[PDB]
Amino acid sequence: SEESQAFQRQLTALIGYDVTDVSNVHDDELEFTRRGLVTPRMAEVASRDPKLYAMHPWVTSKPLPEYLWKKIANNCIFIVIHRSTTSQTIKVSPDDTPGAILQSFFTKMDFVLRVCGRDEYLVGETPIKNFQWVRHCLKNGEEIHVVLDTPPDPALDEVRKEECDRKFRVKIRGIDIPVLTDLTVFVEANIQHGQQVLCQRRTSPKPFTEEVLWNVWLEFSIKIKDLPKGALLNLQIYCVQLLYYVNLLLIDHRFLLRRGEYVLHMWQISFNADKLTSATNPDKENSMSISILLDNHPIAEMPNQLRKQLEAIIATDPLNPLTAEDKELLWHFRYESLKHPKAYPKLFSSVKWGQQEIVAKTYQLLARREVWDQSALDVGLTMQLLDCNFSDENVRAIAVQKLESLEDDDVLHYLLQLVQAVKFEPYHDSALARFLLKRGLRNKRIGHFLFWFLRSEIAQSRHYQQRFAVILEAYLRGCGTAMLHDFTQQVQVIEMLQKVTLDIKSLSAEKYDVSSQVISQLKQKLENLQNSQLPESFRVPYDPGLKAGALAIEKCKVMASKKKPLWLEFKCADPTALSNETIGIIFKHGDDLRQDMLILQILRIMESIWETESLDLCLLPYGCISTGDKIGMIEIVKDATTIAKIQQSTVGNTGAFKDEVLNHWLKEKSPTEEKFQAAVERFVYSCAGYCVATFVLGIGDRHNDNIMITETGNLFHIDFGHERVPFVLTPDFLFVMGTSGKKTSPHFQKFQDICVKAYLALRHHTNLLIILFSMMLMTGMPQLTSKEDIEYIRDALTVGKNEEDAKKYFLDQIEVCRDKGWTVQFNWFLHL
Ligand SMILES: C[C@@H](NC(=O)c1c(N)nn2cccnc12)c1cc2cccc(C#Cc3cnn(C)c3)c2c(=O)n1-c1ccccc1
Repeated sequence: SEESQAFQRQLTALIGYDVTDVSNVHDDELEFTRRGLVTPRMAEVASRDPKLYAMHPWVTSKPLPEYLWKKIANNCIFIVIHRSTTSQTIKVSPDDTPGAILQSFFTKMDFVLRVCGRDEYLVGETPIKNFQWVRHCLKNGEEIHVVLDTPPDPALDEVRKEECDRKFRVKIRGIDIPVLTDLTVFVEANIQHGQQVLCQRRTSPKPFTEEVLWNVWLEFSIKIKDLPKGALLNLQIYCVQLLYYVNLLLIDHRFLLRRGEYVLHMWQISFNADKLTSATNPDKENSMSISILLDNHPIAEMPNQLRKQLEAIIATDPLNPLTAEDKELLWHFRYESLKHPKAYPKLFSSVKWGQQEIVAKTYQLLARREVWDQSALDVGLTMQLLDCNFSDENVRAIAVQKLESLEDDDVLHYLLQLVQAVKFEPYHDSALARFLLKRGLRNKRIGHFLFWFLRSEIAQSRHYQQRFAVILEAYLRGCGTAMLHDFTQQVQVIEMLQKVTLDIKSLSAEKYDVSSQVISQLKQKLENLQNSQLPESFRVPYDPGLKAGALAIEKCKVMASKKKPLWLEFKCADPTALSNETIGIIFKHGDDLRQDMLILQILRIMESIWETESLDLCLLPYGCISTGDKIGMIEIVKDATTIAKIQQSTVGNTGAFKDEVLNHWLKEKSPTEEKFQAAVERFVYSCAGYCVATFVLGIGDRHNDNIMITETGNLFHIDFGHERVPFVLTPDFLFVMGTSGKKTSPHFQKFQDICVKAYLALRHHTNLLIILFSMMLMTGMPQLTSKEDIEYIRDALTVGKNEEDAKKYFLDQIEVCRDKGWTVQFNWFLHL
């Protein structure tokens, strides 16, 4: 049908890539995946409740933390209901449900309760203590305001109708680069499984000309019958240095042995998740290529010391290497290992995947999954089984099975790095992709962030754009017409605003200070865009509950920075919004904001870890979406400046520094002395939290220009673009603490206490943090050495040490900060 053709046009515009484009492929795996994803999409579409789906209540099953219980000593909670511009307060027990509040509301004086100024609803049979909006109002000491609205028409989510024993041999023909010190170049063929090179052959070294020819059969030691599914033929081009790489799945999505002629366009090197992609470089014009031929196809006692050695192995951290003896022990006593869910990553990383019968034994082992299936959900282990070291279908399938039991709250907590983990899938259609599709189609918020996460990569990396676009298209074909409309207008808005950001950046030279003519130009462009081209309103991508409307063109500016970010402020389209404050958005080009996304998501995961132990470090992981190559959006935190400007105002701008300035700023920006006390408390907590987080992630040695503070004392690092010091604990922070280099005021003692507590809390989830850090590096960083870079978070988390030594370690970090002072801060200016 032609309507379906226009609809595919629409989907392509939304995705930023055409999934029907068969130009850059050597098989039909992407199409097979588009076709296979139809079943789960339609299943979840038929299974989801229209009412709850449309109202998407953001709830949780976690208990209410201790610090938020300290805010409801009355066992009562006030809710301010607005029938129609007439507000009345109702007392509610934390256990009262939305329906209960209705049956009592009409007994104090069908419908639905919505959050004022937001597309959020308090619906469904959940104790209203478990509504995220209520927990937020409690955390920030705010009243819970609600509009009595009608249930959003469930019909608005309408969904359109869907419509043998032979050694493996590979002939290397040659390499061709259309245009390119010749030196020497050779080709290396690696049969790999999960980054584990099962075998390896090479060619002879030849001078590198724009065309090099071998026509040589490379025979590998592996028999064809031994090739495991998901095995990659990894072709690399060296010259000591690795110049090019590319990959081909030896077994396809049909269990068929790959066979025939292949001319693969390769990726150039500027370890790394990009080195695993099966996609070929779509730039057939400039990129190197290689020609290959495949002609080969149907798919009871245990001593004490040994059990102790085995448990020692099992107990070590995820980054602890496994000796050959360790692997042989794990494998010989594999049925004992199966009783310990934590031994699973190490047990399966001890499988000889290059042997067919060993893999069959491993599968028979996976059949004994009683202990694994009846074990509590350990996210660290699931992540470990989903990373780069596991290419087997069933191994990863068990991790996805464990993920299945997660609630939408935790799925949002881990969605970014699950999407990223999709990069470790050998095949486009995988249990992980299907699970992300399911959980996005089941919940509108998860689907919103899934759209934006998939699109951040689709429009930025050719390595995985095709796969992510297949998945995003599968999702869009089931999210519903309302969400398609929202996504369309969101994309249009962000594209206009990125146009403006780049066009303004062009108008300025290296000299930072922007001209007056450029202020005129920005005002002109914004007013021109506001009249007609800019839609009436749009959902804030990083906060899907907010609808932004008209531009406050008088408040829009551009920073006098090397990069020219745009500071835009919108009005809230929701007339029932309880305030008049503007929605702040920073549109920035020049930084890779995928790294910012990842660091922020790890920060949120750490906050949840701390909540599990009744701690609240008041971190502020502002919204942040990467929309394209070194371009994205950032949430504008209200009433926040930078420590740098707080120094510049009073101490001058010649690298000078004074210590009392922070406290004077907090007291002059504090209306009441009591609110200043509250601001100092918030400062201590947030500073401890950010010190701990920034040391754990190895990003603590920042410049005070990249550290901000709110007028209400809340501190927070920003711009994670990319003599040292473990973290930023400068003397101006200490003078707010109440210490003069040597003293130890009650607030500094509280700060040290909170630091040690949070640090040990993180050490409790050591494994999960290690795996998340490893995945973040592998999927979001430029280039990382597996040995050096990753193994920072082991020492940072002081692996293997008892809690006493870890406390002493973090306290000595604090003492290093105390000892150095402004050394690094001043050195930043010095090295101009
Ligand atoms: C500090 C910096 N970023 C934030 O403030 C911020 C926030 N509010 N949330 N958030 C969340 C994550 C990361 N960053 C943030 C910031 C960005 C910026 C982005 C675009 C345009 C402009 C501007 C301007 C301007 C024009 N004429 N004149 C006099 C000033 C700016 C700007 O001025 N500053 C800034 C610098 C020092 C002191 C105070 C403000």
